[PDB]
Amino acid sequence: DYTAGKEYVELSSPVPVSQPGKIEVVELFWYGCPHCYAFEPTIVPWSEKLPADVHFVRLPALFGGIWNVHGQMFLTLISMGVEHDVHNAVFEAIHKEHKKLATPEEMADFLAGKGVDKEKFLSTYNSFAIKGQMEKAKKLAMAYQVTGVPTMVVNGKYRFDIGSAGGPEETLKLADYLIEKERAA
Repeated sequence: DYTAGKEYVELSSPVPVSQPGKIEVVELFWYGCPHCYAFEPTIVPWSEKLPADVHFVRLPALFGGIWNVHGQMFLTLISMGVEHDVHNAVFEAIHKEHKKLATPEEMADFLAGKGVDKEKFLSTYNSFAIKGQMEKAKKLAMAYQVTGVPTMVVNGKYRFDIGSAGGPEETLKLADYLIEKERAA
């Protein structure tokens, strides 16, 4: 009962998924995005309930400038295996504390207060591996043809957002439907 062209669109060139064999669900976001921050209370509990044949992943939108800096912070924290602990603190710092987290040094200093090894964070942030992940994330955003956040992509095939779905819970209901659609092939 959803309609292609209305609540979601189908990408003419489907994008490969990060984990072959599971239905992918991507949330594209930016730590500095107030709507992304506001969406967290809805998308987190939902994501924790996803079944085992679904792979949920957050992808930072690398649209330039501060988005890229913040995105590089995200990727560095994921690589370090500590993003999920400090995830909420980063959002809180940017939106409630007015912290800019605009340079690697400001980031390290702040994250150290949250338990994150400063020396490892900085070495990782500047590593070739993270540079490759940034390159991939950029190309992905280009392939999804995403121009704002938060935006969802299901299985590299369907793009939608809170506006198109008609609200944050409606967005997840739409994701559920499209996950089911992809199961059916």
